[PDB]
Amino acid sequence: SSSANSIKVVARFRPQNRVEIESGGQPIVTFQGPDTCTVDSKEAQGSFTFDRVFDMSCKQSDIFDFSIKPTVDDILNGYNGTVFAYGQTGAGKSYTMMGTSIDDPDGRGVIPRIVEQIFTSILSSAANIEYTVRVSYMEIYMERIRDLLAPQNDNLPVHEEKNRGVYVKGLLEIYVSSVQEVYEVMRRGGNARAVAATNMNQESSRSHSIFVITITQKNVETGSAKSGQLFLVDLAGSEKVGKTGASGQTLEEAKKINKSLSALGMVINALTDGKSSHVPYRDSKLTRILQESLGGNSRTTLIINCSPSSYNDAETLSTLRFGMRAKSIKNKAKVNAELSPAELKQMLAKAKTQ
Ligand SMILES: Nc1ncnc2c1ncn2[C@@H]1O[C@H](COP(=O)(O)OP(=O)(O)O)[C@@H](O)[C@H]1O
Ligand SMILES: [Mg+2]
Repeated sequence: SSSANSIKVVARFRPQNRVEIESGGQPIVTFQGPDTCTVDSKEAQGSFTFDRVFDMSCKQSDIFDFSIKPTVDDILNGYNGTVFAYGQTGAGKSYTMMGTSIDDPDGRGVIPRIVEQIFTSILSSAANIEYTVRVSYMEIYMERIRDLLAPQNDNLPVHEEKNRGVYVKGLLEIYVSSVQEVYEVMRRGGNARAVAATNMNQESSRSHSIFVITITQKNVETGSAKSGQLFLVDLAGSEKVGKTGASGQTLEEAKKINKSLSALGMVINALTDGKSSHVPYRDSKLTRILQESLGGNSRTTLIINCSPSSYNDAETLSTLRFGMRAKSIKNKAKVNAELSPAELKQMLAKAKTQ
């Protein structure tokens, strides 16, 4: 499947919230198939079809079992991937990625469920396959990278080499040998995020959070070893900045519009246009770090979080369309994992009989 490596887009509608409900908000979204929805409102109207659409009744386990679980199998097999949670503030990005509390069984989101599955597979693997797992947790705000596991470092640099790709130099990576150790890592990172949001004059809705899991596996009988990494991204709010509606700071720092949550849109536009191979990954550190996830070597899933309320019809339409544009993007289908071959040949040479 060299072309079936398209970006998966799933839409998730949460129930209306208090402000919508008590402001005269009404449902404007109807569901057709398990992959289609229809909006009918003053500033909406339209029919959209994605790889999957979850209605207001769908629970956390549904999200995971119907569109995320397959991703864990990919990383466990040496493939790289990324899962994005996109949408306006209050749409359900964090709830979907981390959940209300990772300690509330029903309310826990994608990430903790991914970790459980990873350790469950590892533990049931043949003694012949030895695994290693390590995590990183960072936050990007105003184009500055903060290590949520080593908070003092709040301006980490981004580096890049031909023989390695893009990485954050100095980012702490912690080996974890159990579901419990990783869970505490998630709690620590959450704590660090609240600290920044509370004491650093930083808008929590305008920062991106990235959880990185890297799994290495070695077949001790063949001496062959490979790895796969998964980036779990909770993006900043996608609503229009307008520098007029939330008490804007200095008009300069209002470079918010230029930020990654804009660089992401420009990157998506360029890829869907396809007339130029010069995609603007550099417009932001987010898009540089995740450049392979957009048009490169990666199994990518985009979760667009939407409100089903007429109160937020305009933003929900903007989000759906964005999701529609990302849908037509095809990712690079090269470099599998273990030798079998994982395809039909995978030996790009030329001839060289000698
Ligand atoms: N699908 C859902 N079901 C029930 N409550 C939800 C759901 N999705 C989101 N919420 C609630 O949404 C409110 C704000 O959502 P949040 O996930 O913080 O989203 P965002 O990060 O996109 O701002 C929270 O109090 C959250 O628990
Ligand atoms: Mg959030």
